[PDB]
Amino acid sequence: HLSQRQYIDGEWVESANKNTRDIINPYNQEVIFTVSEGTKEDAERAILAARRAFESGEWSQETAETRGKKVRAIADKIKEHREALARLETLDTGKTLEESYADMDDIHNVFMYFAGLADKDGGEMIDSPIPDTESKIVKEPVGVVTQITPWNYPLLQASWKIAPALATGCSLVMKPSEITPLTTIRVFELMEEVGFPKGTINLILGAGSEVGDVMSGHKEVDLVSFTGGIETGKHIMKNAANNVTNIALELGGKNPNIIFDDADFELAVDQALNGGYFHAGQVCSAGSRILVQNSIKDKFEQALIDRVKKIKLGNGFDADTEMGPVISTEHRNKIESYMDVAKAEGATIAVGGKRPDRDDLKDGLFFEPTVITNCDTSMRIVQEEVFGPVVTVEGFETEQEAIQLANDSIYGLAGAVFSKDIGKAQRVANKLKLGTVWINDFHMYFAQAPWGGYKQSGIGRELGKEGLEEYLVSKHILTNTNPQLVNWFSK
Amino acid sequence: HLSQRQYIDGEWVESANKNTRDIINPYNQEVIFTVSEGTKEDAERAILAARRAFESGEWSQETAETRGKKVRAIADKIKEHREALARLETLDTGKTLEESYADMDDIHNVFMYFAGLADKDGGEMIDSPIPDTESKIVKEPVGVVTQITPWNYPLLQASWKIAPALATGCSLVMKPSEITPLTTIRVFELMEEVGFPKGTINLILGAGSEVGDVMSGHKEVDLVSFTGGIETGKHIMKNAANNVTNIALELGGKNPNIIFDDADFELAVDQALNGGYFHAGQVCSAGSRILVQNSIKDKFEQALIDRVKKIKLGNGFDADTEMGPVISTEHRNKIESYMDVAKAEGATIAVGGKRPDRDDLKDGLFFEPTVITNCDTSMRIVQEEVFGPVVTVEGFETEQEAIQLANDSIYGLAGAVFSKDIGKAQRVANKLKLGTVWINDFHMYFAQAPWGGYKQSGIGRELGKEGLEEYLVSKHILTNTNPQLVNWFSK
Amino acid sequence: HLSQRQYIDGEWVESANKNTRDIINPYNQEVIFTVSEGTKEDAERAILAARRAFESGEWSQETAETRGKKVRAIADKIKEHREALARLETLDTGKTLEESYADMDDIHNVFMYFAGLADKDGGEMIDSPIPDTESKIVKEPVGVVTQITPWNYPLLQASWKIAPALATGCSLVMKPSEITPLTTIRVFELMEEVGFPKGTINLILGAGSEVGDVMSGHKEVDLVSFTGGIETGKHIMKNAANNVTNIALELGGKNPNIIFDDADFELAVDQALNGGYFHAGQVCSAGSRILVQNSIKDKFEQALIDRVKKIKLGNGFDADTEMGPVISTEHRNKIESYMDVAKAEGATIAVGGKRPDRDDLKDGLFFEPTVITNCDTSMRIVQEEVFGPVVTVEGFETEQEAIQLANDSIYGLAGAVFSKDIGKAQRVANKLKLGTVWINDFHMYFAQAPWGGYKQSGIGRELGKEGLEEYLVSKHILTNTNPQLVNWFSK
Amino acid sequence: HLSQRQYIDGEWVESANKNTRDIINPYNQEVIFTVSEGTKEDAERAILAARRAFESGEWSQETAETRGKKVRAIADKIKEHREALARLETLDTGKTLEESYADMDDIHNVFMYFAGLADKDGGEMIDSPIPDTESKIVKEPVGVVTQITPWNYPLLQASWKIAPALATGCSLVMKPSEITPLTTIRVFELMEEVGFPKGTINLILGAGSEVGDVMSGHKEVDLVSFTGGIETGKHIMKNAANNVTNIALELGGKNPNIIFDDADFELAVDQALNGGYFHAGQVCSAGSRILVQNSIKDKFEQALIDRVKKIKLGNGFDADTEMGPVISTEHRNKIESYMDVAKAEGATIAVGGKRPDRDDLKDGLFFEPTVITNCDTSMRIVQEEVFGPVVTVEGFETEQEAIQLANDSIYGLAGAVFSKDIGKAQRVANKLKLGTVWINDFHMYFAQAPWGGYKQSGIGRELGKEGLEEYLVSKHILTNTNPQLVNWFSK
Ligand SMILES: NC(=O)c1ccc[n+]([C@@H]2O[C@H](COP(=O)([O-])OP(=O)(O)OC[C@H]3O[C@@H](n4cnc5c(N)ncnc54)[C@H](O)[C@@H]3O)[C@@H](O)[C@H]2O)c1
Ligand code: NA
Ligand code: NA
Ligand code: NA
Ligand code: NA
Ligand code: NA
Ligand code: NA
Ligand code: NA
Ligand code: NA
Repeated sequence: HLSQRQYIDGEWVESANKNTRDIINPYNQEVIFTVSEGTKEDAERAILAARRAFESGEWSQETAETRGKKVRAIADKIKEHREALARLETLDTGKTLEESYADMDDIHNVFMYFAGLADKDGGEMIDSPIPDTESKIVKEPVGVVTQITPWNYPLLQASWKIAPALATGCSLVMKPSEITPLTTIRVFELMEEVGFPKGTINLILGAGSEVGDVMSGHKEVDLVSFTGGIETGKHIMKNAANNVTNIALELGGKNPNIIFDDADFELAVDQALNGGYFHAGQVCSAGSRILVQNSIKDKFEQALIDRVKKIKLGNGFDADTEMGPVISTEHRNKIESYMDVAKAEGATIAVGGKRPDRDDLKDGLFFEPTVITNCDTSMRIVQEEVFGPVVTVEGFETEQEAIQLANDSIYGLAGAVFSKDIGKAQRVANKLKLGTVWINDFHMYFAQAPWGGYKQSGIGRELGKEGLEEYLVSKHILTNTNPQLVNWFSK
Repeated sequence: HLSQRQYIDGEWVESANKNTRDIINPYNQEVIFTVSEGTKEDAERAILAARRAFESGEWSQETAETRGKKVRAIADKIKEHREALARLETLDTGKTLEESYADMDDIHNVFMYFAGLADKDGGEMIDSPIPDTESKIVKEPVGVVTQITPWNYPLLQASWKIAPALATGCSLVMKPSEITPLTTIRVFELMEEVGFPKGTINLILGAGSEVGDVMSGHKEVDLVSFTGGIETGKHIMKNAANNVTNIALELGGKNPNIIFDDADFELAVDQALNGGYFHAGQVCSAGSRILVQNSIKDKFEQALIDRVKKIKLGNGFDADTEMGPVISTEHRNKIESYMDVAKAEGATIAVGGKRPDRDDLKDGLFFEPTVITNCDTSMRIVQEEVFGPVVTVEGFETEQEAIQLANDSIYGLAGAVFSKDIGKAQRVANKLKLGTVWINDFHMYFAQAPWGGYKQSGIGRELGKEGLEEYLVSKHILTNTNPQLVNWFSK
Repeated sequence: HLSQRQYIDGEWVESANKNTRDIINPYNQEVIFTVSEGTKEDAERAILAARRAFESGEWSQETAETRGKKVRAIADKIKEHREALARLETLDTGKTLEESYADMDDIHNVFMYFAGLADKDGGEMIDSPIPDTESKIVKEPVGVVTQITPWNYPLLQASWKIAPALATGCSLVMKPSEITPLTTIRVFELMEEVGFPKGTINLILGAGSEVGDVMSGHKEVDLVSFTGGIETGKHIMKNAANNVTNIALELGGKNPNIIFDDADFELAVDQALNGGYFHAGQVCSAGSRILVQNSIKDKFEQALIDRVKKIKLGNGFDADTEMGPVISTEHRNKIESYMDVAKAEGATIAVGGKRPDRDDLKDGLFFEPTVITNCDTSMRIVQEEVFGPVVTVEGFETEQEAIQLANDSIYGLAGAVFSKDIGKAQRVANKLKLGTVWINDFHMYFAQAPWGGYKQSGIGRELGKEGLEEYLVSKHILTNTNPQLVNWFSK
Repeated sequence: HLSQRQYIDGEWVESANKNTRDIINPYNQEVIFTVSEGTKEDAERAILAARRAFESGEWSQETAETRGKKVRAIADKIKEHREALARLETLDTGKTLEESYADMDDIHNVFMYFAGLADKDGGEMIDSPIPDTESKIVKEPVGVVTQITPWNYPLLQASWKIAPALATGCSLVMKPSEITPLTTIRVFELMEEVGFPKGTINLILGAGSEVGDVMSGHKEVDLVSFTGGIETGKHIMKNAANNVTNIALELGGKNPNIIFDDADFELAVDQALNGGYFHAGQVCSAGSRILVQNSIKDKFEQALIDRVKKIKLGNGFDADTEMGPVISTEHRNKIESYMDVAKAEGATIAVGGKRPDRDDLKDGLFFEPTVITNCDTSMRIVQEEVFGPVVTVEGFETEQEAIQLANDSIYGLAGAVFSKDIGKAQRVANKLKLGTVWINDFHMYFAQAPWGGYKQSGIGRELGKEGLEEYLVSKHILTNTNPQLVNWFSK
């Protein structure tokens, strides 16, 4: 019953060239669906439709209160279809059903948060420094927005972009990862049910290498919003520059998990596993870089390694499963290549580091949860985002050394500090160059607070009021209420 | 008594290669000063010093209240030295001394505004959706910032960047236009008198082609703030992408001056001259594109042309001067080439369009104030920013047509609507895709309100609270106040 | 099927003394229902329950997001029960069913607005002027709130108080007008369906003279929020002073309707009728004081008078009815007494000023729509709030005189300016000492914007962000992160 | 050289009846100065002048930027005259010169803060839920404000009221405590030097019993701002009610100083002395109610008592003095009466509790620093604000009991928690019903953050943005841009 087509200008349409793509379940590498594989001309048509819709004013000039009501209706549909959406996300991405349910709860809350925010702030009145003038700043929708999402949390990442775009009155063109389009197709069906003016929302399906440059480089786009890897992000930004187009980027990280000797030890072990291995480490927020105080380093490594051996791999639909497969053959190959890099530069693969042998896992894209030890900040395995079920462990002596090491990367997305000394944790948090810092927690983020990176982890923010602001533009309207001639130029 | 050197890491220093540049007065093309012409290694040293200073915390961890007091001290020095600063700006850039005084008054007010804003907003407390958590957003200085300014309003543009950078606790590296460094050198001397930690402020002098790429592309930069032309801006953005560096750009415009038939006619003529010819049209806010309602078009053209013939050209130091020279041989040549373009595509040079013949103007870079008529939106002369003492005049029939034509450019910086029907002016203002819209005024902007462009006129804002926000970064600190093990992974 | 009891500490309960009150329909003066008439001990028990619930934290420490979801659920129930609620409001208060439907649409929007606002703040991070300190302002629910509403728009006024109280996490005790409790009982039934912790919400039914002083004067109350008349409001404020309790008051007005000679004349006549006679003038926002420019005063009076003669009086349930009865015998008597005052001080009753004679209106509390002319600012009829279907008409010569007269009252709630000259309307609006000014409109207010009075019209605001803020209290938490002894006192 | 007169409507004037008052130095009870003792007619004249000035618009319509510049000029004058002002405050109030210097530094910062805030927020643009409307909220000065200050920190408390009143464009009438007018007279002289429109600022000198009711009860007042005791505050609020006038009250407190067994012990002793005895305990922020964990109660009492015996009493001008005299005979008598109350209800005067005998202290209004032990929450000595150099000590067993006891008073101004367990201190801080909570500090407050009380400690806030907001009023201006007749009433 799921659509196999793109959604352009109010219609479900095939690709202009009738091409298709088979979508795969990473658990067994079986084809689960076939969808349209769109062309660059389809993408251009969608952008032009979005522009036409924006200029018509049917959505952009709708009242903010009414826009909020429609975004709330989307939220309710997510909750109504929570089970089926979660199952589809697990089928498409491989992560556990429980993880998918949590995603759907978050997605409902994202739409609901932005629904509520829609009508809360139209700008400001400025006390003008010029007598006999009125000065106001009006906040308008930024315009036409292109939105590109990755394969790890397809619908969650889509919601972070769609909700504020709709709440503010923008028109959008979204393109999900070509290998994971299923939930994004479904959410477009649900949005269509709610009802938006023709051209306000558009869904393109296809390879980034075919349609991506149109989405980032088109002159009618006012904002490109992208979540993915650093290489694609940089390429998008350079293409966006051709029209001086606003960019919002979230590009992953090398997130430190800092564990002091006065941490609650079993909590720290639990959260080190959570940070490292949820969704097989395929998370922008993954705690791939463990920094542990020297005094407890050996204790910690032994404890972590013993637990990693017990992680239950399997089908995301099976209730006992703790960790599913990685997303694709290409991604598994990349993780495997990093194991070779790590060994060649002198690190130790303490546990894991290979494909599992078990019969029920042999047809899937599984990779064992892995701990890499005896490494240092100079190493590629420590500096680079592997985005797999892999953590490195480094020791540190002092609070100052923990901070130095944690900040010694090109990234700046998120991190954690574990210590029962809250004063110390707060000092460390203040010094980490990260968009989010958790004190005695991990992977906590939500619609109410902005998420994004310092340094190469991104530009701008998603979620919160700051997330909504990516979709607004300020206009200063200054009215002279007693205009007088300047009489500078001779008469 | 003015310094001839760069200011790097608390010391006035020559270029690493001892190279120098002769600075010219455009009124007579005479050499007025000789300054150091820095190298890319000087720029890198400055950026590294800025980073070191930032990490030291001496400025970034100073209280916001005290940072505000120092910014206020800069403001007071500008006012103290108003006369000498104005004279330097007029010598270096050619605009009238009266215009330069107005600039110094504005600059005082910019510093004073940001001094007052420094300690007014450290972030937010978030009502977390997770029980037993505290969520806060702390706003920190963005980090190390590079600041590149143009030749038209050197100190004014510098102040828009320096003031918020210092107020927020950033370290900065500034590079003024190579052809107009004098007031920027002077302001650095004044800042040095106020006293800032070593490395907090740095001044590089040199050609954009030699040191610009280091300033935009260095890994230790967190924000590149640029004001200038679109070609350089796009280039900067592409280079900034290499490290996913934030950019704030202001790139000029094709600003419409919309004159309805129910405008106060003599006011509209006065403001059309002001929009077209202040600083010989070398203004990001210049009203180069006049759109006049058809019913008064002939009346308007005759009136404007008659006034343009009376504009007094001369030395900026002479009180009777209404318009000085353009900035350089290269810029005058560009303006001259546009006259040829306009004629070839079928427009009429109604008045001006050449160098003036008068003896006292023959040694200077003068160009006559010009009105181009019988043109249309398809023409290069109408679409492209000439940045000279040149306006085009197009007619429109309806309010809808005025909006369409005004929005028919790649730019989106500022514009005006002249009409005694305020309701109509407000309708038009709401539909113009411009960062600033004046109703019955022109060239009005000030520290209290954000300034910047839609579309190819820029990214981000300068001035106002939004201007300060370019120099901040948000950090979400989430504390779990009752941490519990998740117990997801097997034990 | 409607409850007849109070709702105290999670239970529907009779009065402690078993007393009751008969509720009347003003259209026919028939008894329509009988409810409990509570005692001062019931009110005290409710306040103590509200305090106990607040201290338990079950609502006050619930997440803001979840509080918002519950307030949204109340909003949806209002819409679900729109027809029955509207009919009950018309039965109890006499206004037209069409007016009641509009109320129910507004009430839905009030709850929805506050539902969406619930989780959008939390407080601020302050950049502290003291080194080695953290400064934050946390916004908490104000505490226990008592809420007292009037008989004119019972559920609408209740919604303005309940929505923000619940959104912020307060516990509340509400007492509707003793003569119009029906829709307030119903909304409590609906809130019970949504589910709130025992003691969070409480409904007291009874005479202000019996239970009012407890509600305003109890030591466990943190805010008293009252909407009604000036005499009761002043009494409440004086009683609240005994515990230095916050007060939010809205006390009606003497609202000017300013009509210039360049107003759209038929619009001004239409809106003068709307301002004067909706709900038989029993509206805090009624335009009871018409100020009309002398040049059109005769034209205006004749046009208004001719229309007033055509106003259709009748049963609020009948679709042709334009104006229902007034609320009670006591109120009709008050209005009648004002007619005598007006004549005695020299004014003219130009039309109306008595009970209508028609057979179908004889059993109801009807009073004819009335226009009073030949009056001036010195008169009681002009200065005092009659709160009936009565308007006075005064002339003014100039814009300056209009402002002077409009501001010449003890009140300051709302007003309008009618003029096609928007600049003039804006000048006047800026000078009027009124919480709301309409330019070319009347009776426009909504959840998104604050409503309240200057001068004797009130203290504080309802609706908007400022309305929510009445229900919050600020706490500055300052942590010294490197505490040192002061060593002032000798050792 | 100091003025002896009132300042009314731009002129220094004596009392209407030529009455005067002798001002005393509490160190030696000698007459130090004689000032005018104004009449209620003088107060009325000042209020009418303030109203006339407000309506003139000369200050209320001045640009916010310029108002800020003038407030900054006042700040600079305070710093310029720091020495003389500090000496005058010490002469008039008795506190140490070092304390007075700190006050003057704080006062400079208060004026500077508000100077910087003046032009930062003129209101909001609202996204209206009604099509074809514009909705804006303009923030105006509240109007005419009366300001009444106490004798303990005369100029500091005056600055908290004057600075925001002037920044926002209000007109003000200030009346300092009749017994301590000196620095308030001086600051009026300084303000006059800056220059404000006639009637914008006014100073009344006299007994609260003679002129106070006019200041709180006059119909032309829009806000009464009072800092003092609860009895006077309640009386002011009841009088203000006569015109439904806004009130801002700060009425002192029973501030808890909570010391856990895991506090830094010597820090806690130091801060218990600071909280109890600065300005001889005559501070709204005094830590008069010490709550100490039972486990360390005996240790703490002995350590505190031993230190209290060493406190150096003397002349505020002498550098070795740690504590000066109390303010007046009447106040010393009140403190003495409380010693009798404490003993009669069963408490122990552990140290102090009498006038000192030493020869150099015999002519002054000295009272020994006192510690009261063996008391409980039921006692008047624990519940009531003594406002002298007196602390009570109660024990608590648990964190829960500490919170219960601390919240068991009618007040709610400020308090502290001392514990090295920052998580615990934060839990306690969140549960205390206090406007300010210090974690490991005491007496820390500043212009950047709001100060005020829950419960009987006050209404509203001073300092910070919220403090400025007491001096603003919101006006919703709603413009219908396409007005249509409603056609409800028959034609
Ligand atoms: N931040 C995150 O959540 C996240 C998610 C996925 C991957 N990554 C990182 O990126 C690495 C590479 O992953 P990847 O290559 O599979 O993902 P990617 O960075 O290319 O992101 C994929 C998305 O970008 C699109 N895309 C590709 N080329 C584009 C182009 N030229 N223009 C516009 N869009 C284009 C894809 O079609 C897809 O929608 C991963 O190993 C990981 O380190 C991060
Ligand atoms: Na898939
Ligand atoms: Na970045
Ligand atoms: Na030059
Ligand atoms: Na742009
Ligand atoms: Na009734
Ligand atoms: Na009032
Ligand atoms: Na004194
Ligand atoms: Na109170």
